[PDB]
Amino acid sequence: EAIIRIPPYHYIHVLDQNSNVSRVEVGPKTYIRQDNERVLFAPVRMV
Amino acid sequence: EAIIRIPPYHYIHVLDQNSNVSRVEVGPKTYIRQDNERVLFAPVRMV
Repeated sequence: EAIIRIPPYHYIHVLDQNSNVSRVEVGPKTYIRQDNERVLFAPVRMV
Repeated sequence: EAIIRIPPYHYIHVLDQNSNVSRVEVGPKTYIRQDNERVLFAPVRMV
């Protein structure tokens, strides 16, 4: 799904394959993905 | 599709069914739709 969808103190790495500048998107928000913010992993808690 | 996708001098009516404030989204842009900007019609040219 083009919509990435984050719990509150969660964050995911977006693979900007225009630059592969993988950057943490500190949540939470309804971040929207073009294929320039490609998500890598899951909403796993990361205690 | 959640992504609405507009040619240059085109525009579509987004049905904000939180308010049904149908407003013209004068293009062009990769406008993204929550179900608060519900698209109504097609990318037909509208001469």
